[PDB]
Amino acid sequence: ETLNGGITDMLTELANFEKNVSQAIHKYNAYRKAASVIAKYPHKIKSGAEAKKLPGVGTKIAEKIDEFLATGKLRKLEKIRQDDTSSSINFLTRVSGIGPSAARKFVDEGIKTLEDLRKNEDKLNHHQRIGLKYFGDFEKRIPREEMLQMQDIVLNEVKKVDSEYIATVCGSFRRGAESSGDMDVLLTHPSFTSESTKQPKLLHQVVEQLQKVHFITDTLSKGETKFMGVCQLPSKNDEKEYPHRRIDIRLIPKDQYYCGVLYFTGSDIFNKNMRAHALEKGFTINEYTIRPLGVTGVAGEPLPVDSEKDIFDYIQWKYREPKDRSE
DNA sequence: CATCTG
DNA sequence: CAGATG
Ligand code: NA
Ligand code: NA
Repeated sequence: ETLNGGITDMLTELANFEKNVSQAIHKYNAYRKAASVIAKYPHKIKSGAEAKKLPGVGTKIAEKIDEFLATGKLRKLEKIRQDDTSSSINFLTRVSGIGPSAARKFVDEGIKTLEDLRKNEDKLNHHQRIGLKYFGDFEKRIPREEMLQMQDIVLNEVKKVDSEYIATVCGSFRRGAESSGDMDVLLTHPSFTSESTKQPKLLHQVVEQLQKVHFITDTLSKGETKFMGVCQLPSKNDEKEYPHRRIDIRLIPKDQYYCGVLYFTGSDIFNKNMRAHALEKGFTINEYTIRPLGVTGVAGEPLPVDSEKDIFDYIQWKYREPKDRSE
């Protein structure tokens, strides 16, 4: 957590560059397990050889460690941090919908900046467009102060279109968290389930409404159960208008709402721990269900959920308020 | 994993 | 359809 700090840190710094600049998924994958292991390691690694002794730790890495422990730097790391080429890739990518794969092709055509982008707006798809349009707006985090106002609005709407809908704004929001990164509502409906053969309107009907009132300003992608777009709070009495923000909407069969809802509320940690224990309790869990675990190795058959309560209970536990689902 | 491009 | 993004 701090005794192998730099090691795992330069490790990760490399892994990144493998995957992002080079297409080097293998190496990327390499740099990664090591950074994980020296990470879980208890000693203050003092040498490459000490290190090498570890699974994951080969020789290439062991060498970089020696050089690093030897000098405050690493050259390869120093060379990469300059390379206008390697830089551009970390940049472009920042753009919504510009992945690495893309980041390359652009840079090669020589699209290196926002300016470059704008100039060639023609070559980017719709997604990358919105993405470039709201680049600032998208980096800013969301205040819970706006978070509430947002949720207020969405919640009123859905109810409006159908009393039978169920929505929830998961995430950090859900945990307290003074600020979010983007919004995600989890949708459901009595009339939506595992077996029930669809109801698409179910998603679109609400989407529609969102725009009717003009909250949702653009669509990133819409499908039959998942929606990805842009939104905005109305600007009061003209002088102060809100930044454009990211939002996601998604359909769930009323039969797996809770698990999703649980799951999606996080944190990741509260998840595994819940998960690990649920294993003891002779259970199994994922984003969708809870299954009575068999002995013969594994077993299934979905247990019933009516609130995040039912699940907790299943595994015999303390029902947590979202606030305390940290870890 | 679900949507999108093409 | 493969491949990419989130
Ligand atoms: Na991106
Ligand atoms: Na292939």
